[PDB]
Amino acid sequence: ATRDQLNIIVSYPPTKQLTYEEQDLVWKFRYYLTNQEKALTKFLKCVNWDLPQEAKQALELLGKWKPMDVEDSLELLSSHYTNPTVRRYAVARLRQADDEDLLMYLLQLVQALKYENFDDIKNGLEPNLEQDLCTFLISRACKNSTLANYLYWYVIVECEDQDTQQRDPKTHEMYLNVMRRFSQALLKGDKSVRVMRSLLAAQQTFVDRLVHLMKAVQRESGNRKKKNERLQALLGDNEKMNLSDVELIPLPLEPQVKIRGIIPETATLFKSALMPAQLFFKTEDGGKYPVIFKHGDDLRQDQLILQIISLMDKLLRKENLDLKLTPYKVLATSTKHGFMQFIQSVPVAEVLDTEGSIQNFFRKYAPSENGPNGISAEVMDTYVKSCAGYCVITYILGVGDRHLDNLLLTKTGKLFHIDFGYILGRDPKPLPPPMKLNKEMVEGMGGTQSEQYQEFRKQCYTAFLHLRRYSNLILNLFSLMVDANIPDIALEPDKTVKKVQDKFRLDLSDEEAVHYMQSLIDESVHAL
Ligand SMILES: [Cl-]
Ligand SMILES: [Cl-]
Ligand SMILES: [Cl-]
Ligand SMILES: [Cl-]
Ligand SMILES: [K+]
Ligand SMILES: [K+]
Ligand SMILES: [K+]
Repeated sequence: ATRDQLNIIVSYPPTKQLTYEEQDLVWKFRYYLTNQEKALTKFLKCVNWDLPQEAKQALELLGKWKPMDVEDSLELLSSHYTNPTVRRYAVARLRQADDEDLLMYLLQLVQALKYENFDDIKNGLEPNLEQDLCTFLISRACKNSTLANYLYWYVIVECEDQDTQQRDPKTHEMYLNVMRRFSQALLKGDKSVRVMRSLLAAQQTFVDRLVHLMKAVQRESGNRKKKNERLQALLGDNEKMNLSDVELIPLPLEPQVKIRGIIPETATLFKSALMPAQLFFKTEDGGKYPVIFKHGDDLRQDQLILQIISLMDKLLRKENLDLKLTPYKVLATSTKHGFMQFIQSVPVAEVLDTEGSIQNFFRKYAPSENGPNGISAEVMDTYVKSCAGYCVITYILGVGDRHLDNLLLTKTGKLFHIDFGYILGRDPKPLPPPMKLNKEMVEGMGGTQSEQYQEFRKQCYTAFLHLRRYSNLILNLFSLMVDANIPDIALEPDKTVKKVQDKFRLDLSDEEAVHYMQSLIDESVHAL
């Protein structure tokens, strides 16, 4: 009875509002819940922090409480929590995460600095619970150069944000101070952390030079061939432009990769409105890392989606489920330019135009006499899995504007999506289908009577059930994004988390969730 009503409350997603009745029920049993880590955030929610005596008692219980997971602590950094001791406790729990996990949350943690104390951040500038979020991140960045790289670029983009600057100067000034504190901590560090500062400086001037080059190509008119030759000439002039021969600097898009420079003679522009450049970076070890450099575009919505897809890919792998996804790197180097990792691939629309069908494509580049449908069993297994993975992930994220030009394919059988300009349920058309599945994908795996389609359906159920188990973490991260300058979030900041929460159907048992996902696929198929 009373015990059952608590377990329902405790198991709520982190963003659901407890009723008055629910809050006072949680309070009454506060002492009966101290060994349930998943109930601590529910308790903290129901505390009148206004009242000193109750706040005292609440902090006592926070001390005696079974410590909460790192994933749940992310909730305490959101805008709904202002008590300093609660926010310092969140940081203390975050300290238990290793750097691989921390890096996967970094984009959101940088947004959460909006919810920190701005005076503390400023006051740390030279003219257990002892660390706020800013001090924590700078401290972790000074020990890991990959963390430092992303901290720098994440904060630098929030600094240049002209909407924030005009519309919320206090928050813009905080991010300047965050960057000033970072620089200060780097200069006070040992030779290791001190050289990191100049590596960051070298990356920044390289991007400025690249930005300047893109503009130079576009100064006068010319056709694409003429513009490529301008691009190539300017890149090869290293005295002038200095982009083809640099001292092994980290690549911002992926700082583990050290770059000697851009290869001048293989750089070209894409045929599109913004004419982003395809650029091959020379690696310290003689290899090539292809990127797209975009100028005149805000990559931050793409950056968020690819960060989330990367996270979901890792969660699934943690569960021994590798769906062959393609979480390509995206890094905004400004609100107006950025990098994307280039993946060798071909749009499905071009597959249909040239080979007539996904199956024909596979039979041309990966045949197998005894393989399924004459296709390499290895390639077919890669295609079924990546279809299942992307069907579930784009459903959960409500990605829209899906067509055969932003569905991409590799000769190894990987299918993946690109261009996430429409998310969280926005779409150019009204009444879009909930499962982003089409007739070309289903024919690609042999149609709906095939063993592959069965496998695809099962991989969809598995993926959905696993990601459901991580709904708290995923909902928490999204709740740190509700004030970000990301267009599809800023449209309805107060409905964003709910939009993602609903997709998990946390109201269904696992048994029921699998039936639902089965009907989602069949109904989408029946409609195709
Ligand atoms: Cl009520
Ligand atoms: Cl009181
Ligand atoms: Cl590590
Ligand atoms: Cl704080
Ligand atoms: K990352
Ligand atoms: K660095
Ligand atoms: K990849």
